[PDB]
Amino acid sequence: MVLSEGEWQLVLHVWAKVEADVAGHGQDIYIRLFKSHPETLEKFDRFKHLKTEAEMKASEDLKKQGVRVLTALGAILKKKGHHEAELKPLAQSHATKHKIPIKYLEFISEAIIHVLHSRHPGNFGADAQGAMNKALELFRKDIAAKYKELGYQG
Ligand code: HEM
Ligand SMILES: [O-]
Repeated sequence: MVLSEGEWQLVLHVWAKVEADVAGHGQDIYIRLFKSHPETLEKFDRFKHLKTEAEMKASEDLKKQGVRVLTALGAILKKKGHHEAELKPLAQSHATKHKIPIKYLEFISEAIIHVLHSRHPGNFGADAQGAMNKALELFRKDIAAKYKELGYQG
């Protein structure tokens, strides 16, 4: 699905708030993901031992990974759909090495939306959330197509 420029601006206006503290947002998103869908934590060899939210919050390595995820996603969002180059390395590692199903990308998308909804009411009202969902649906659609090209059912 193709986003309008207005939709992209709603996406980028809340992403600007994430960027005040990408590390803190990444921690909240990972905690939400692992709490809501615990099976996703099992895909992380370095983090699957974490037992509680306190341990997740105290993990410097998890914090760094959160920053990587959100910075990679931010670069994709800033391309406003013209993210072919950015999806190549990401799809390859996630399909072949990490083996992350599309359903798990749906789960992290849900966690992103949940955290933006709680933190950023000023920039994440209904229309803004709809635009972000559209952007994440586009991301997942295009990643799923790349997964298939790479040989992974997803
Ligand atoms: C918005 C969706 C996501 C983005 C933008 C993203 C981005 C990244 C990036 C940039 C890296 C480091 C480089 C690489 O290996 O590709 C990474 C690593 C990884 N990703 Fe993702 N990721 C996403 C979703 C997920 C999900 C949902 C899972 C599992 C449920 C996952 C599992 C992993 C694992 C296991 C690693 C290796 C982590 C480590 O260094 O210990 N990713 N991801
Ligand atoms: O990730």
